[PDB]
Amino acid sequence: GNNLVETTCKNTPNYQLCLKTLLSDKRSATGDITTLALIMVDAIKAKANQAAVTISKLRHSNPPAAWKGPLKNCAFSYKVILTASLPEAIEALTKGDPKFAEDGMVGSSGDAQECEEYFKGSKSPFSALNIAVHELSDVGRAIVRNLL
Repeated sequence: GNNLVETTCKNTPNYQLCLKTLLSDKRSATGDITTLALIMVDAIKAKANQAAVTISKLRHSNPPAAWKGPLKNCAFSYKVILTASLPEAIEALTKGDPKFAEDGMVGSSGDAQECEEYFKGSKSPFSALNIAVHELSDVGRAIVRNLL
């Protein structure tokens, strides 16, 4: 009945991405802004999990020499995102000290971009996933700022 999802999303760097992402989770029907923020973190986590297994699969197949280094570095980037950054954000949102969730979002946004950049010609074999993690993370940072 209310338009909190719409207006919260207009207050982010990517309205349509924010809108489609939040609406995909049933908690957005009645959730307050902290809940919308947790939905967004789960969306980043889903994309980050897909990126980590994608990287493992590429390394499992004996990647070409040009990708060995970037893939190992990206594997670390996603280990940090999934083990430290997103868990820190969930904990901060759940405990009511959201300013710490903003920090994890800045981190995952930067790390996803840095991973894409590790490849020559700057484009990686999973650019869509890195871009999604980056974009969803920036939407998440903006949603969190509302709670501050």
